[PDB]
Amino acid sequence: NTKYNKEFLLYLAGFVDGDGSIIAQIKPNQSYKFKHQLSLTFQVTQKTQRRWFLDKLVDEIGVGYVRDRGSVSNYILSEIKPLHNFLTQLQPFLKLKQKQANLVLKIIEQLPSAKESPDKFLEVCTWVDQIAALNDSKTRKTTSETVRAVLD
Amino acid sequence: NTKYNKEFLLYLAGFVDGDGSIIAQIKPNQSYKFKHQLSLTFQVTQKTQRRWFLDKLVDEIGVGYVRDRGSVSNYILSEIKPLHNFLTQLQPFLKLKQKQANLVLKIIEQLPSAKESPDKFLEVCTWVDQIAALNDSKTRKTTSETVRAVLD
DNA sequence: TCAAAACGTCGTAC
DNA sequence: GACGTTTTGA
DNA sequence: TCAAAACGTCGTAC
DNA sequence: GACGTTTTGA
Ligand SMILES: [Mn+2]
Ligand SMILES: [Mn+2]
Ligand SMILES: [Mn+2]
Repeated sequence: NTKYNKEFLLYLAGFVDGDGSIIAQIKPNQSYKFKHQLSLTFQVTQKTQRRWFLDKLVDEIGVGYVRDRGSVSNYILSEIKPLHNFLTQLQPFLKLKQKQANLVLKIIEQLPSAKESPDKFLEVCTWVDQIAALNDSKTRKTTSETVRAVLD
Repeated sequence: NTKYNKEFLLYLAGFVDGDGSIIAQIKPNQSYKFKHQLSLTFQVTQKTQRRWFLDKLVDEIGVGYVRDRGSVSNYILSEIKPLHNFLTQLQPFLKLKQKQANLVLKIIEQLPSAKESPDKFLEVCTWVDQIAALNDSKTRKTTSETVRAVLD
């Protein structure tokens, strides 16, 4: 687990509160025991003409990748272990998205428990709802209620 | 002059690179000698439900103000002297808007001597052209070229 | 005549 | 910015 | 059955 | 985000 520079984490936290995103999703998927995937994503979005900035995130964080689609690019970090290491060191300096980062950390630690029992899986989905409530959520479709209707 | 904490500047520089703006305008106004106002503005925009974040900025920067218009709020720093002091300390930590920051610092330093000759005024106006170029400019009307047309 | 505020608009880059 | 659906590669 | 990637959509908050 | 137009008041 790499330890990040403090001056870098301070800058990055500011940028993240601005144009970053801490996302938790419940993704419908038949090939899972509970018919859903718990997905977490750290994301920093930026215009493609400035993807050089996002490339430097890949170099400094040491993990993750950049995806271009249209006129816009995104730094993506999804791997649960590095994501937990990174958000642990970024969380103290976040102001607008601190709670989300903490809920994500909380979710990742309780991930193996989430597969064991349907009750635990539902409660973790409840935390995903809390992250969604704190973000500027507009197009959310799958909630813990959706999961509760499936776990029967 | 007010000295700013380094860690405060590092975070803020990040958030500025994300949701902030360094704006330089040539405002057409007949009351001025050269029929144009040189206007500099440091801006930080945010959804009005997160207004407190910007209200916090005023207390920390110690100058400037917050204005609401609908679902969007802005922190504005227009006062030339506190702006120069602020930007001087913030500039080292900027990555996306560092060039435009430093250009603003040069305009401010040349403002008084730019009121003396119409040629130096035009030279300064070109510095604001460089700023609008570095920005994601989409609705710009008054450039140095239009200033040149009026000075004849 | 000027610094600064006030008020307003629009198209993406989030 | 913050989601959505679908596929890959174990 | 999973983690992760790939691919795709949409409404503002910049 | 990044501009625009108009007004205030020494
Ligand atoms: Mn933002
Ligand atoms: Mn931005
Ligand atoms: Mn933004």
